[PDB]
Amino acid sequence: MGHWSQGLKISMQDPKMQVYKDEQVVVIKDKYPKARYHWLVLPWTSISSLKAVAREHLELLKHMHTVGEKVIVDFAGSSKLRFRLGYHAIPSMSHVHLHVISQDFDSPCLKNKKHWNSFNTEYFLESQAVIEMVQEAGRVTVRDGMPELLKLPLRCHECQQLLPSIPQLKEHLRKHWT
DNA sequence: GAATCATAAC
Ligand SMILES: [Zn+2]
Repeated sequence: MGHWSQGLKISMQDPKMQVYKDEQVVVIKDKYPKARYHWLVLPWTSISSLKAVAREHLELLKHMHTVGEKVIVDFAGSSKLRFRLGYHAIPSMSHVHLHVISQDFDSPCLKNKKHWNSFNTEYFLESQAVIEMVQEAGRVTVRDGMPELLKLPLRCHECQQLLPSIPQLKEHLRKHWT
């Protein structure tokens, strides 16, 4: 350990970082949030990747989903913000993590095309879809072509308009806040 | 000049 890819693991242990906790999972704030509200849900049981998912994890997934929603209500109930819950198709960090993220995407840590695409393309597998996928197939189906999705031209998730750069995309999103 | 991209990080 000490390796950056182990980061999350260390952070889940730290009580200070623990936003929520129960016998199955733990919820922490994303250290480099891509929105005003960005949490990660992590299971205590070590699971490497989604490629290692079978029906025995089904309930756990559902739990993770549930907890996610609860976090919203508990820490963003006063918020009018839309939320999405899902996983990245190809994760960089070890240990599976559910993204719970507000759809404002108002954050200085959202810096490049890869970030934006990671949250606003098929690369972002919604939790619900994943859950049904396991229920129906007992396995997670990942369509090929994921890395390329990260290179697609910037497009607003709100008005579906094309944008030429991150600064411009941000300036554009600013006005959707109202 | 500004933003993006490519690559290393000892
Ligand atoms: Zn828009």
